[PDB]
Amino acid sequence: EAPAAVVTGAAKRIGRAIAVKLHQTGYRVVIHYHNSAEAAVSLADELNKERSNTAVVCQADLTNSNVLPASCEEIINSCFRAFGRCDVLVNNASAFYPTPLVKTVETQVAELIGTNAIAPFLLTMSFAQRQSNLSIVNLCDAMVDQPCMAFSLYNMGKHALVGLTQSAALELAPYGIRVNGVAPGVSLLPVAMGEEEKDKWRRKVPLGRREASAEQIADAVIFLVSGSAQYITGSIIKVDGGLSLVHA
Amino acid sequence: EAPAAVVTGAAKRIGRAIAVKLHQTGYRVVIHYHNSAEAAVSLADELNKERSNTAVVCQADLTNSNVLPASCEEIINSCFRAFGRCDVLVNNASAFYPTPLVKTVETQVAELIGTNAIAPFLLTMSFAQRQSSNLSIVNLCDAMVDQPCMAFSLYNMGKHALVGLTQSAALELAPYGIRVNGVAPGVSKDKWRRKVPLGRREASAEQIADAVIFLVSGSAQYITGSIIKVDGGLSLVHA
Amino acid sequence: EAPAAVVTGAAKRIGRAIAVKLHQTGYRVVIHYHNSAEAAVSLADELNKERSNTAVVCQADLTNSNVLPASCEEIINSCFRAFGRCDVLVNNASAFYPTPLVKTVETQVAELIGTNAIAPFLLTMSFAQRQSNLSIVNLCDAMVDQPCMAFSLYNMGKHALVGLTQSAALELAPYGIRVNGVAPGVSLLPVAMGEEEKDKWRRKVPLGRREASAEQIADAVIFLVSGSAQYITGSIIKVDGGLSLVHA
Amino acid sequence: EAPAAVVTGAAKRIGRAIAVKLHQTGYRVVIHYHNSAEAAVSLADELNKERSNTAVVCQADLTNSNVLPASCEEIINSCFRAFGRCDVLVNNASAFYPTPLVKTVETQVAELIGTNAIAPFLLTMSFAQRQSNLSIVNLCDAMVDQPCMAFSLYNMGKHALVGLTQSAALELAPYGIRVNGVAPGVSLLPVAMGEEEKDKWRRKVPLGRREASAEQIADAVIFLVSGSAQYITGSIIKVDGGLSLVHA
Ligand SMILES: NC(=O)c1ccc[n+]([C@@H]2O[C@H](COP(=O)([O-])OP(=O)(O)OC[C@H]3O[C@@H](n4cnc5c(N)ncnc54)[C@H](OP(=O)(O)O)[C@@H]3O)[C@@H](O)[C@H]2O)c1
Ligand SMILES: NC(=O)c1ccc[n+]([C@@H]2O[C@H](COP(=O)([O-])OP(=O)(O)OC[C@H]3O[C@@H](n4cnc5c(N)ncnc54)[C@H](OP(=O)(O)O)[C@@H]3O)[C@@H](O)[C@H]2O)c1
Ligand SMILES: NC(=O)c1ccc[n+]([C@@H]2O[C@H](COP(=O)([O-])OP(=O)(O)OC[C@H]3O[C@@H](n4cnc5c(N)ncnc54)[C@H](OP(=O)(O)O)[C@@H]3O)[C@@H](O)[C@H]2O)c1
Ligand SMILES: NC(=O)c1ccc[n+]([C@@H]2O[C@H](COP(=O)([O-])OP(=O)(O)OC[C@H]3O[C@@H](n4cnc5c(N)ncnc54)[C@H](OP(=O)(O)O)[C@@H]3O)[C@@H](O)[C@H]2O)c1
Ligand SMILES: NC1=N[C@@H](c2ccc([N+](=O)[O-])cc2)N(c2ccc(Cl)c(Cl)c2)C(N)=N1
Repeated sequence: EAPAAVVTGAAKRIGRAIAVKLHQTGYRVVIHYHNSAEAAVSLADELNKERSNTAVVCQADLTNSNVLPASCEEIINSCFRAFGRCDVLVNNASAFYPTPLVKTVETQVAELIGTNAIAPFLLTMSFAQRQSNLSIVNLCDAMVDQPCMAFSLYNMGKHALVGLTQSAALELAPYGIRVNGVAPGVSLLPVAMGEEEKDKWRRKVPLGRREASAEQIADAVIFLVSGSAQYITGSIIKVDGGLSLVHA
Repeated sequence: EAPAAVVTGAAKRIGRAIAVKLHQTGYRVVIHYHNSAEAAVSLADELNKERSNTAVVCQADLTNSNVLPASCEEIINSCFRAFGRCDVLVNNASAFYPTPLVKTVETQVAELIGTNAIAPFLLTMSFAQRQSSNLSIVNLCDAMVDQPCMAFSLYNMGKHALVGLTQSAALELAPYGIRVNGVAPGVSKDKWRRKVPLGRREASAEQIADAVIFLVSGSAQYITGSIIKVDGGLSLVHA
Repeated sequence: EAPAAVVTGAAKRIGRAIAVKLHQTGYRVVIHYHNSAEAAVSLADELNKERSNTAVVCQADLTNSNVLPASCEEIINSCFRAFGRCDVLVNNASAFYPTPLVKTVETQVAELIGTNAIAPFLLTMSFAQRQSNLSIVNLCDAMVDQPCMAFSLYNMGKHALVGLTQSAALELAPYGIRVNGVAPGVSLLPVAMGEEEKDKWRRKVPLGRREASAEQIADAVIFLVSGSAQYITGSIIKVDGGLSLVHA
Repeated sequence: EAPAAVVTGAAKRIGRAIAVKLHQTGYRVVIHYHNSAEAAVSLADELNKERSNTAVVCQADLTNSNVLPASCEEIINSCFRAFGRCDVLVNNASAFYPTPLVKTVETQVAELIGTNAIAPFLLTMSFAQRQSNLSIVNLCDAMVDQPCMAFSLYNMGKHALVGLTQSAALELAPYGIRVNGVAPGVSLLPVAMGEEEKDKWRRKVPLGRREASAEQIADAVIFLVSGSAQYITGSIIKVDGGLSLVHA
């Protein structure tokens, strides 16, 4: 059989491009989504028209809560119920917004630490418990050590995720499960953000003065789950066009 | 008058050494304690014999809950009530235990992420909100963050998150004159002692406290976003 | 129309596996060597048997000295003379031996800092001066923050190479030249090392209790030079089986 | 009697503030200088005025060459000749100038890698070979991972100095010698810089929008050599007012 992958937050943007590229590489995919129900089903539609019975969707809120363990368990079970196996997990889903030090605070903690770190941890536990080229890829952030002003909790979540990547690589290595991260710099800039602000960011990037395409991010995920990365674990590949090297 | 410090988890071990040493330097201190009332009060007793009314205790569970925010605001308020000011926050309290990937898990999260990272973040917000002054926060980090103990995932995540906080907070609070730094102990088992380059022994708590003292001093007035390792070289030793 | 690559120290072990895998991907190769003439020629003969006129050898000492600049310029020149172009430089050649703080020391400096850091810098200058998927890959070391006892100069050269990787990424990005590193852990243990000591090192590797093959290192090099790594620069991929995550 | 320290490049700016504060703290000091003969001699005068026989000068070029080991050996020898002991080495001397990838190149290598890295290594070997609270402090660079463009060789020298810090910390620990670093951001801007340009660097510094005074860098050095730092070795304290945290 074809291997199977779970991609969290795969309805739009980078997670979609990852799901598509794994699909094109011959994976069956679980497309997880939270709110983007239309975009999820439609993507699964396109993929199933390319090969029947090779994409399903799965809805879950990945905010931290006393039911988060069961939703993460459920995401993983969805892959085994659809495909009989689960080879790859890509932790892509992520909340992003300011939490100035100077939504209630408990809800921000719940969404920014929950989605960025606790859900990846619970998903990793269930993926491991339900188990060959097994691997987990976490989408980290190339700018973790030069953070955006007023994004403390997002930054805390992404650092926690680097910690999980290292801890899990070490603890799951004996079972043959590799864990690695991909750390984008600036990739798809929200059309939400304006055009002048968009160009401000583009100008900062050494390699081409442009943001990464979603495809460029997905290419590095594909390498890490590939047979070419069989000895790579605990590694985080930056895909940032040199942005993390530029001083203030 | 004299500056004032909050130290979390101050009843015992490293938090105690920090509270004593800040007190010897002339700080008034809040000794925060969860379960250790007797030890906290005994220490406040000792400090107030040295100088009257320079040490109060403050009870709070720093588990993450819907009440954590209120608990953290109260720790900071304790200091302003007792002393009229709060110059230093030392985020020392911390839960430590394994969480194998292969207590409910959500209880482990509330303690290992709540105590180690979320309470520091909420205390930092309260400290800053409530503000020749010398304001600083010092976070107790871990020198072994990049070579973690097997099966210590959540703890390791919490300490990494604390490093992120240290950096984000240093950047955001710098305009307010508040410095934010970290101290990362190693071992502070003869297996362990023997691995340590510098003299085959664990640090004393007092050696941890010495680095804290430096970071709060006027000798460290340009330092922020820095994490001083106090590990006797342990993190440099390969497998 | 085939691109061309220089691999330094290409006659044996990891540099040989890199040259072979670049060749297999369609590159013409300069096989640089120092002392290993027979192994170098024999590799070029094999590659040229596969595809005529696709491999040449180039002899040079990469120790630091007043002639090192001209040697490095000639290595690069040899690629343009043989193939009309030079698209990839792999800085793989490296001396390694102890230098206790407690050969003259200046020869040890010349060899450990020259081969490991200064020759890379001079090659990178020549490569960029003589200039499309252009990229340089430096072979770094995953254990650079937990160094071997009494290897100060080696460790200094490898840290200097990290700095070069970062500096040259930033400065060559505007010319579209990407610069990245591959940091092995333990790979291809010396055939001469007694099996009981090899075992000590293998035992420490979480992923599989085995050293990497040379080909596993080469796989990461192939990724970085490929069209899939087009937005990656200033990155260093560790290929170490999780060894740098293991505490003492 | 009083402990003794060597400070390299101590005639002016940061190394002077370090020699002063060491002396204020009770040390006898060797003020190493290269060209700054007037300033060196003047400083030792001020110090000896305050406590007789507590300061000597020692001239040396710290460029890499086949005589660099003898000069480093002599700097340390001068301390033993003047004071009978040598407790502290501060590696502060350093060249800094552009070396664009696109003075011969071999002279740049000798000065930028020699002063920043090789001389510290050789000084370290001499210090250790010649041997209460023994310690070495290397002056590193907070910006080493976000380098100034066109400063490759300087950046390579500073990264090498970090490696030396760690390698020597590990190797010299069993002899009771601690090795640590202090990494300034921007400190004491030169008067040879435009109002415009000084304000450019100043505006970036989060903590007070101002460079460090030399005194602020010396303060950290004092701490690492003090008995309050007896368990600290292998550590590098950034003294940069937050500058390394600021993104592009
Ligand atoms: N984009 C960049 O330039 C960049 C830079 C650095 C790092 N990254 C990392 O790369 C990854 C993908 O980036 P992106 O820009 O594609 O991210 P994105 O568009 O912000 O969001 C990814 C998905 O996360 C899901 N999500 C958000 N909150 C959730 C919750 N409470 N429960 C469940 N799912 C939730 C959303 O799914 P629904 O739409 O179904 O609600 C969303 O589609 C992220 O991990 C990000 O932090 C990206
Ligand atoms: N000791 C080491 O070798 C070492 C190594 C690496 C890092 N560190 C870091 O150094 C710091 C101090 O270490 P230590 O060994 O002194 O730590 P510790 O003895 O385990 O604990 C510090 C204090 O934290 C408090 N604490 C724990 N859970 C709490 C909760 N849910 N609510 C409120 N308070 C809670 C406890 O207070 P009560 O007793 O009042 O209940 C405890 O006495 C920690 O941040 C730690 O991770 C230490
Ligand atoms: N193998 C590992 O586990 C490992 C671990 C960490 C890092 N690395 C890095 O990976 C790269 C490849 O490693 P390896 O184990 O294959 O290395 P290797 O066997 O030690 O040697 C690489 C080649 O370097 C060339 N070389 C050495 N000194 C030279 C000089 N003065 N001038 C010119 N060339 C010289 C030699 O060419 P000739 O044979 O023709 O004389 C040698 O065969 C190196 O940069 C190494 O530091 C390897
Ligand atoms: N200032 C900053 O903002 C900053 C930022 C990052 C790092 N640093 C580091 O902190 C340390 C001191 O900084 P600084 O700005 O005071 O540096 P500085 O003014 O540039 O120079 C320090 C001294 O090193 C000596 N030196 C230069 N070339 C030499 C050679 N060939 N032989 C012997 N000595 C030589 C010079 O001595 P003579 O004058 O006697 O010739 C010079 O006074 C340096 O290691 C520097 O890299 C400083
Ligand atoms: N340049 C370089 N060379 C190799 C190396 C050292 C010794 C031998 N040997 O004796 O055959 C081979 C490679 N090397 C290395 C060092 C230790 C080990 Cl265990 C291995 Cl596999 C390679 C390294 N890091 N750099």
